This record gives sequence, C-alpha cells and structure tokens, in this order.
Amino acid sequence: RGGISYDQLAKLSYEKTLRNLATQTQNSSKQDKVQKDTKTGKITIADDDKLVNKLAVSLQSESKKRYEARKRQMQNAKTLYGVESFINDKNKQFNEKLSRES
RNA sequence: GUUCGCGAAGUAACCCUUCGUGGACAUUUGGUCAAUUUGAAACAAUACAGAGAUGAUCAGCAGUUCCCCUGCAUAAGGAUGAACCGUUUUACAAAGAGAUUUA
Ligand SMILES: [Mg+2]
Ligand SMILES: [Mg+2]
Ligand SMILES: [Mg+2]
Ligand SMILES: [Mg+2]
Repeated sequence: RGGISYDQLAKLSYEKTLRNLATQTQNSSKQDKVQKDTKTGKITIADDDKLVNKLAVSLQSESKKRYEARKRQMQNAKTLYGVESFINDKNKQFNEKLSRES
C-alpha cells in the first residue's frame, strides 16, 4: 500500500496520456522539419496547426474535467457530515482533517 | 598707465616740455542657478468613520512590506506607528459498476 512517489506518479501520468493519444489516433483512423537561421541562431520547427490545436484543446479539456471532478467533490463533502459541532466551512474541513489522521 | 630706449620740434646749450616710434610690465571672470500663476513641501478646516489580541476592561514586544514620520541616534516614540484580517482547484494516478457511441 502506501503513497506513490512523484517519479512514479509522473510516469503513470505519462503512460495515461499516451493511451489518450493512442485512442485519439484510433478514433481518427476509424473515421477515414528543422530550419536553423545562421544569423539569428534561432531554430524554427514547422508543424501541423491541427496537432497544435488538438494539444491546446485537450489541455483545456483535462483542466475543466479535473475542475468539475473537484467541484462535485466540494459539493458532496459539504453535505455528507454534520454530526460533530462546527462553526464555518474552514472548521468543518479541519475537523474532517482530524478524522483522516485517525 | 609706468619704465627702458630712439627720432623730431621748441626752450636749451645735451638738461626740460611736446608728440612720433620700438621694447618690457600686466592676459581670459561667471552660471548645474533668469524675476509672481504652468514642473510640483506641507498643515489646517468641512463631511463621513472612529483604537489589537475580548465575554468585558487593561500592558505591551516583535515580525513581513517596492509606506514611513519624529529624533543626534544602532535609544525611544509614532494606536502594540500604520498596512496585515481578503481571494483560495490541475506534479494527480490506480482499481471496480450502469447509460450513450464507434466501425
Ligand atoms: Mg493600546
Ligand atoms: Mg503608547
Ligand atoms: Mg509595529
Ligand atoms: Mg515601536
């Protein structure tokens, strides 16, 4: 049991997004360079604007999905426990935090 | 202007006066700045509030700050000098079920 370290958590997050990129290519397949300017020193990479848009969309979708999966957790945990005496929400979140200690 | 020469005129008798002409002496101040409104002090007054830890009443001492003010100050005081008192979501996974799809 126990917790998962950050180097093991990062690999599992990297393994998970590779399966999201695998099925994204499978759902697409189901439906149907390097230039180095010598004067400036800058390196320009030419890439597809669709794959850059799909990168920007999927990060926003994962940002909203974790935002909504946490918002429902806020609305559920506020309306679970009311037995022990509280005063405000920061007291409830602290007295619940004492319960996970024991 | 002074002084050292030189030349001419007059008085002289080689000295004085006069005006011509070479030298020498002395040689570069001040402003970062213009004299009332438009290149910048600040108080006071009026209005509106009105002193931290509190259940009430009383001492304070710090800290953080791209706020300082008094003071000789590395002392101390400025309400414990003031401001602080809010807003708060992703380093995120692993297991186990029902609806909607796909081709
Ligand atoms: Mg006091
Ligand atoms: Mg006092
Ligand atoms: Mg203080
Ligand atoms: Mg003080």
